Amino acid sequence: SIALPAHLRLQPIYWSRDDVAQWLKWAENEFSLRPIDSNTFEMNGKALLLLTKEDFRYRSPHSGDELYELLQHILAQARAVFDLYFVLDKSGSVANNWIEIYNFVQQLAERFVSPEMRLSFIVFSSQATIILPLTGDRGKISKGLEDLKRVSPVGETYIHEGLKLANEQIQKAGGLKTSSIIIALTDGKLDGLVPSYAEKEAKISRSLGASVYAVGVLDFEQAQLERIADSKEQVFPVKGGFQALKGIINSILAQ
Ligand SMILES: [Mg+2]
Ligand SMILES: [Mg+2]
Repeated sequence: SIALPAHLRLQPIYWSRDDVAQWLKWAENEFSLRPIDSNTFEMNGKALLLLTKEDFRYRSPHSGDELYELLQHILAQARAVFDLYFVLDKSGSVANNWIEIYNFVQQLAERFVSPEMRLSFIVFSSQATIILPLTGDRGKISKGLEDLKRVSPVGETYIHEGLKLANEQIQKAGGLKTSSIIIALTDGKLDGLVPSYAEKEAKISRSLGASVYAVGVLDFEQAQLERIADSKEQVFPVKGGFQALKGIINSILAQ
């Protein structure tokens, strides 16, 4: 699950011949492929995009099709370098404080909407729902915010179901050149065996290379959020949470 090198976080069209060779090495290790010569693709990225899938299969009978499809997924992420997932609590306990949550997500979304950022809105209570599938399209983001404002909080606090939806997206569309951060807004008041499920799911987030941040609403349980987020420093209240994250994002945006 090693991330793509920084040189290779750029669009393939800007890749150098050295980059293409480095890309082939990374894949060999990432996908346990039959090793190939560094001179299998003796060209730059622009040239690589002109090859057909047949050309990939001819140059690498054992890995060509897989390499071609790996490249298609990279091209699909386009300029995305940072995937941001909002896991929002919509349990009964926040029915009278949802606008605060919405405003928080709204401010961050309007702040960093750009070609390099893709957004996903997830809400959770007794069930979890994807309000906005991961997208950097500003129109879809604007519609997703409208849907988010219309949410009526009801139900229990099953945050592990919310974290899963993000993990799922990260597994399918969220690797390669994109860094994934998950922002979970909740009071962290869990019942029964939910605390274990939530920490287990959060560990799967970190195993996918995702950094988990916990923004606490209401009288939030500090201890619980510290076990969900990566660290105590990644757990901060809503007040001043906009300023905090703005920086974390801006720093990651530096690539
Ligand atoms: Mg709750
Ligand atoms: Mg609050």
